[PDB]
Amino acid sequence: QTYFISGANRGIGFSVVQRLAAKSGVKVIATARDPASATALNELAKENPQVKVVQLDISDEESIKKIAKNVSQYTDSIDVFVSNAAIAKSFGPLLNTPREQWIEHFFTNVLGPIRLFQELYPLIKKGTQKKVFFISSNAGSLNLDFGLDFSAYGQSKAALNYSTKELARQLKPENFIVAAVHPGVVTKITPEESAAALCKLFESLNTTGKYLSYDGTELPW
Amino acid sequence: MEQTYFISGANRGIGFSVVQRLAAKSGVKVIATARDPASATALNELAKENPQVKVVQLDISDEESIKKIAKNVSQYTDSIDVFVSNAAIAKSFGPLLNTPREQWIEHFFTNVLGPIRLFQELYPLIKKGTQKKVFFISSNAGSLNLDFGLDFSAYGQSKAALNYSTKELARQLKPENFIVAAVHPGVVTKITPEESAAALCKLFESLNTTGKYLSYDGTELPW
Ligand SMILES: NC(=O)c1ccc[n+]([C@@H]2O[C@H](COP(=O)([O-])OP(=O)(O)OC[C@H]3O[C@@H](n4cnc5c(N)ncnc54)[C@H](OP(=O)(O)O)[C@@H]3O)[C@@H](O)[C@H]2O)c1
Ligand SMILES: NC(=O)c1ccc[n+]([C@@H]2O[C@H](COP(=O)([O-])OP(=O)(O)OC[C@H]3O[C@@H](n4cnc5c(N)ncnc54)[C@H](OP(=O)(O)O)[C@@H]3O)[C@@H](O)[C@H]2O)c1
Repeated sequence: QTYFISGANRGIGFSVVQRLAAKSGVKVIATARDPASATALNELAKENPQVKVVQLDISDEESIKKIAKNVSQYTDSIDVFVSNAAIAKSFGPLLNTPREQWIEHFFTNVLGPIRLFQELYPLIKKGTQKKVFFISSNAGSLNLDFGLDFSAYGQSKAALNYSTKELARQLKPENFIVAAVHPGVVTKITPEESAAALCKLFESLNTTGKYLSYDGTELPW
Repeated sequence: MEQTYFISGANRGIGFSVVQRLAAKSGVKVIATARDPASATALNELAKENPQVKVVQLDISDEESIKKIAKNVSQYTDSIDVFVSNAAIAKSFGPLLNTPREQWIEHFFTNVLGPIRLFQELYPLIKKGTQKKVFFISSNAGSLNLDFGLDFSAYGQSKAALNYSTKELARQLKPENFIVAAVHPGVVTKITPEESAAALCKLFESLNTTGKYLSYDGTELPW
């Protein structure tokens, strides 16, 4: 089984790769914007050479345009795709959210993952599990009220949630498993706990179209 | 008792029919926008016969047009009672894998950021008026909880994104006694733009509560 994780240099992403590397016969394609500076990740892959460290900046169309070749070097197929790399920089009122915050969350948090998936679909198609995971947020629900505004961040997660739902429909007749997943907040949980829950969720999940919290319970779109 | 309405995209479709419906009411000034007024024949003829109809250039895809809308609307009115973000595109349907980069971008810029920026620019005029009504023309296709079997690609994504932000805005501006709504105007079983316009103008006048996702008939849609 070949897993792919965007944004593995730190946070939940690093914690997922670290758990995958422990598991028998898991090859992990793990990305960073700057793999040369990804001290902890590189260290992981030297210690566990089944972990391959590829360059990806999801905000950069020219970086996304190489991801298939870069991943093609290490695998003929992806079993489980995880769009984890994402930003979360702007919150609060719309009147107080400038143009740039909106644009950046769009390109990085919505277009990024759609292009990433578009590029890597041929490699996912050739694989066995045909599992596609977009790491969303519960803040992306149209039907949850946190007593908070999420500005471009929330909008971005809602937009990707919309397209995830659509993708789940479109790829059902190819036995694909597409899910949006809230990894928790890191009541706060450790990267290690988030990772553990997600790895369990990645192997267990058998139906497509779901919007799941890390614990495996459903969220309202 | 004089009310100013603002409609983005009034040169054709639902936009024109709304301006036309409004022009018939007495004590209603209408700020009607067109990307290219020079060639807005029907809308210019409406304004020529109806001096209460003011035509103004707006491209919601163009930050340079948005920077100008406040000062330019301000030549024609001191306030906006009812804001209607009607101008949109619908140029992307079908599967995610067949939707090229450019259709995602264009739908974001025109259908999400355009209206946000337009509202930002026009908020102070709307703060200054009586009705404080803020309508975003959405689609039932933007619902995260309706299934029509069809793919709406970047169009639907753009309507969901604006929906999410519309709902947050209804929260933010409840303390300033704003009425904020996303409205599905119908599919134009089809209705005509004139029926859509008659039902929308009824809704604009009657809606007395914020934070709704509505169809043209005043029934609620799930987010
Ligand atoms: N934070 C939460 O608790 C929470 C809650 C709900 C959902 N989520 C989702 O879970 C994901 C993982 O969160 P995290 O907490 O691990 O985030 P993080 O550590 O704060 O940073 C996000 C990760 O993505 C990478 N990244 C950022 N921009 C990138 C770009 N343009 N191209 C490629 N990679 C980029 C980052 O690398 P750099 O180090 O280079 O920035 C980092 O690995 C989030 O991105 C978010 O959407 C998180
Ligand atoms: N038609 C339907 O069945 C339907 C269904 C659901 C929702 N809606 C929504 O209802 C609203 C009205 O649509 P419609 O049916 O009247 O369709 P339409 O004919 O496409 O309406 C477009 C209007 O918006 C203007 N516009 C387009 N792009 C613009 C831009 N970049 N800047 C400024 N103005 C621009 C158009 O002007 P130009 O002449 O310059 O293009 C035109 O006046 C739209 O927001 C649409 O999304 C319509």
